[PDB]
Amino acid sequence: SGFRKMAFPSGKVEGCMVQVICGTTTLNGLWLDDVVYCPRHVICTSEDMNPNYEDLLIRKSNHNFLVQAGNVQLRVIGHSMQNCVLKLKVDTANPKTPKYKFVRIQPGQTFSVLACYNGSPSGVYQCAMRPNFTIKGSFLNGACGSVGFNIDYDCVSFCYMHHMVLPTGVHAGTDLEGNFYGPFVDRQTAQAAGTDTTITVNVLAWLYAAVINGDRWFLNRFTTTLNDFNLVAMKYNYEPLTQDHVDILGPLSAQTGIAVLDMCASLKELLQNGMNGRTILGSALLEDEFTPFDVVRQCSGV
Amino acid sequence: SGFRKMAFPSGKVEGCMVQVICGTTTLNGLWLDDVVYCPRHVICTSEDMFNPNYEDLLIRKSNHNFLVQAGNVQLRVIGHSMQNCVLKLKVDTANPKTPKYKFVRIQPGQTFSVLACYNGSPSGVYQCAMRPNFTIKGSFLNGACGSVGFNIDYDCVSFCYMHHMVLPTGVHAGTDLEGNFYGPFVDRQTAQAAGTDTTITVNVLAWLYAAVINGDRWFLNRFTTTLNDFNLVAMKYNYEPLTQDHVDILGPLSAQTGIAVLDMCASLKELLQNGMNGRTILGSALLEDEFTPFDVVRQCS
Ligand SMILES: *C(=N)[C@H](C[C@@H]1CCNC1=O)NC(=O)[C@@H]1[C@@H]2[C@H](CN1C(=O)[C@@H](NC(=O)C(F)(F)F)C(C)(C)C)C2(C)C
Ligand SMILES: *C(=N)[C@H](C[C@@H]1CCNC1=O)NC(=O)[C@@H]1[C@@H]2[C@H](CN1C(=O)[C@@H](NC(=O)C(F)(F)F)C(C)(C)C)C2(C)C
Ligand SMILES: [Br-]
Ligand SMILES: [Br-]
Ligand SMILES: [Br-]
Repeated sequence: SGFRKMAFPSGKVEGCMVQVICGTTTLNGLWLDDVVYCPRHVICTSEDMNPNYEDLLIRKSNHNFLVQAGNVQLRVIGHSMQNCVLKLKVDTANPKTPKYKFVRIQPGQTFSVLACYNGSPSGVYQCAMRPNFTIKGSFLNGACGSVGFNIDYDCVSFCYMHHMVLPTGVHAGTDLEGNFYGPFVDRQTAQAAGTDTTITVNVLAWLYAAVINGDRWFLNRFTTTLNDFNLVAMKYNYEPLTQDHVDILGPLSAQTGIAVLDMCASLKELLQNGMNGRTILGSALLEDEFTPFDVVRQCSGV
Repeated sequence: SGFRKMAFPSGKVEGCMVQVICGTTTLNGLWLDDVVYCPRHVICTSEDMFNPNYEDLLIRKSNHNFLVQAGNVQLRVIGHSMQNCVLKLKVDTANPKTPKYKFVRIQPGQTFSVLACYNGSPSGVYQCAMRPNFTIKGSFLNGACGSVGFNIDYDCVSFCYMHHMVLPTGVHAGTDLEGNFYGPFVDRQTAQAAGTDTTITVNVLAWLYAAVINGDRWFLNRFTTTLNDFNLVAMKYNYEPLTQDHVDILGPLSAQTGIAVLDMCASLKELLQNGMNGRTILGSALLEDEFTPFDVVRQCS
């Protein structure tokens, strides 16, 4: 009953967040086993932009880094730069390290963000990797080091670490190996995201969520082909729908008795006519940050 | 940068969630120190749907009818009492991860984070508002009862909600942690209806301030108005009346934007009487009312 933008429980990640201080710069780190992962621009100041990280790191020693888990100080015994993240080796292993893995998500996938400041968790919310490799998050100054994650069984899959905000108000970051999502660099210079698109497979998953919860006015008796659908979808800046996407919506087709191409034809008419002052799941816009798997998980058993 | 529906970190509450089994019925409980709190209808079955005599059913139940499971460790019940619609199960083991907490009764218009759980395992977290009709617009499946809503005020977890039922319109109802329902609802399967809901005016205003802080300012005009004149219009659109308390609580956001509260009221009045001009505010084509002034301040610090 009901459908909400839902984040994963953040407990397993809260126990890994620490404060990383280097000189006057403070951000968050991720403490897993005896390593703290954090954005490399912690070694910079307003002075340090060409943010030539190589030089800045060379002049640093281990005592220049203060890692704080709450009030307990963790001693740094090593420091290394892997792409855009800094790996600080510490003498103490995190006793709350969950079973984890580092994954690189694809555009269209969703994840939970634990927004932190000064190593202290502030809030949790759900995001999606946009097609242009940005995310529409909520981050303030000092938020860098906050991570995005999924919980798969008992395993925390870390997929995002926050680095910067672009002039359009969207956010950009890396995986836990320091590799940015999208064509961005961790330097304050003129950078742009690129035209974003609507995640079509997710809109369809959300329309299936609407049917499961009673909203079914947008359903029509028409059907269509994938190519005919994609021809219309291109015009409205929608991502093209693939046969993989059709198969992943199968569970929702099974739960509703509505064929995917029948839902595609219902989506086609909504795009060309609008909602006529009506709402879908209490929204006057089409929502695209629910994957089919999110919908299946949330509507399980209805 | 950006504005999202943001829940509190749920870690402190995840460590209090347990499974309560009574016969064939399984739901969630809240384990604080040596007491487990759960909805009393865990002692019922489909048979008891007609005249559910909880007093009777509970006395007919003993301690061995309750199986409490914290992960794999079973907690033995050594006492049980019924406070209104919640059951207090005395257990032999105290939760070593019990946070500093208090039980509070929230007011309509206030928000809280919900930790949705099933079989004692936390599944997801999201933010909710206590609607003016004392329902909440949540997402719960079978077995979700016992899930709790909470706020974190400094170092204290303030528990304010325990989930009990879904109403025919798809909205949800529950009690505070003292067993007293929010709204005119009872914990039995009988004909119940929520009642006409209204829009939380002070929250819409706080959300308009959040949009201005984040760059959205097309709805800003040079107009202003009075409290009474605004309320005369808002009443027509099924908006809750704005009080001077609400005007004072929007003060922090007026300070952050330099926009007087009554000027933002005049912007909302125009939005109500003219529409949103096919435009969006913070990515919404409707006015949002589930962000309190505190939620915005905390997120936009
Ligand atoms: C991490 N602590 C912050 C997070 C930012 C601050 C405001 N909200 C956020 O999401 N990240 C930064 O300050 C990074 C950091 C230097 C500059 N920077 C930026 O986000 C800047 N933006 C850009 O350079 C742009 F637009 F190109 F993306 C800033 C102008 C400060 C907003 C580094 C190393 C990239
Ligand atoms: C707790 N585990 C469930 C949660 C429900 C199930 C589906 N989604 C939810 O939020 N609560 C219940 O099953 C409660 C429980 C008996 C009946 N009930 C209901 O929610 C029923 N609704 C009503 O009686 C109504 F409409 F009046 F609110 C039901 C018909 C099963 C949906 C008790 C003791 C209230
Ligand atoms: Br939502
Ligand atoms: Br404008
Ligand atoms: Br007046």
